[PDB]
Amino acid sequence: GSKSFTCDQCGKYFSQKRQLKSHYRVHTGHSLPECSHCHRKFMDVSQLKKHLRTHTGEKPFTCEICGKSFTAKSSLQTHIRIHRGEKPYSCSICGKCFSDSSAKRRHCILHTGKKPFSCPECGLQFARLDNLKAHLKIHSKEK
DNA sequence: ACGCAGGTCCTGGACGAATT
DNA sequence: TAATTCGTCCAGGACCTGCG
Ligand SMILES: [Zn+2]
Ligand SMILES: [Zn+2]
Ligand SMILES: [Zn+2]
Ligand SMILES: [Zn+2]
Ligand SMILES: [Zn+2]
Repeated sequence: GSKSFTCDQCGKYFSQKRQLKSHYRVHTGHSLPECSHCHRKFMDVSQLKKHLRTHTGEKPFTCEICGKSFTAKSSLQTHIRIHRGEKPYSCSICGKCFSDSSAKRRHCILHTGKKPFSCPECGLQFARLDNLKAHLKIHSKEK
């Protein structure tokens, strides 16, 4: 089971050169599954079929409680926790709990105090990019 | 006023599982 | 078994919203 072919990008081992070339597509994108609409590339054909719904607006995962539909089954699973009051994600620092995992991750950054987004007009610094974008509307409306 | 931050759901890379 | 395809988790983000 010796493997002598290595990828110079991630270091993974392969027994045949043909296996290394097939893997190397993950770094170059060459010959990866390509969407016929936008020509962006994905790691396998299943991820491509998933992305295909972004062009059709199909939402095949419907909540049986409220009737709303979602593009991904994981999104429906996260949404169902709202109905059930299930908040398994908690900030270890202050104890605030969330049903949404990204809401928890986003909140925990506030304990660091980092504000890496600075308004190019007035210099006001924000912890989040979406709040900086909304702040810049104030300058556009001022003009 | 508007800065703050939580609510919500879309997007796709990661990676083991299932299928071919 | 190896290659391919699938299911799923997860990270990141956009848009929305009311509070102080
Ligand atoms: Zn590699
Ligand atoms: Zn596309
Ligand atoms: Zn619902
Ligand atoms: Zn906290
Ligand atoms: Zn500004």
